[PDB]
Amino acid sequence: KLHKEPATLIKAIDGDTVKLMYKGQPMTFRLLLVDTPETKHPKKGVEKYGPEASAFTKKMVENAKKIEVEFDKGQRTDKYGRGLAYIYADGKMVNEALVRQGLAKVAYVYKTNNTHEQHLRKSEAQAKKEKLNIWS
Ligand SMILES: Cc1cn([C@H]2C[C@H](OP(=O)(O)O)[C@@H](COP(=O)(O)O)O2)c(=O)[nH]c1=O
Ligand SMILES: [Ca+2]
Repeated sequence: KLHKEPATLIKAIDGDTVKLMYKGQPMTFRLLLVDTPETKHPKKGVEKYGPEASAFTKKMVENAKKIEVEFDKGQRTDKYGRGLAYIYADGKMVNEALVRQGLAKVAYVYKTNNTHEQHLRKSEAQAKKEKLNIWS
């Protein structure tokens, strides 16, 4: 069973990457199961909805009273040293919030870390059906 642990915001980087203080050390976290449009890499450049996704996440984590991280059951870091988790702002999952708004797509689904896969896929279908942002 998964469990939530407290963390403290340091800085929001983009739609799906945030820096937090976790168990007293600064770490970069990458949200599990989603992909927000790129705003940094020279390849593909600044994708559409990139800025918007960034703005969404920033606002959500910066306005929260409490931030929590919840690791899945498999690896806890990616090849770049980033923590892989579901992040909550006042008990609301940022990962899901993004999908529900059409600011991210369900992606990077690894069999070892996919506990909330179905939950996110349901939210994505709803955003598609409402033709929001990315799906417009
Ligand atoms: C979400 C996630 C991404 N990644 C890796 C795959 C991609 O690698 P490559 O960069 O080598 O393509 C990259 C996607 O993250 P970004 O969307 O931040 O770029 O991070 C994982 O390894 N596991 C994960 O759970
Ligand atoms: Ca991304």
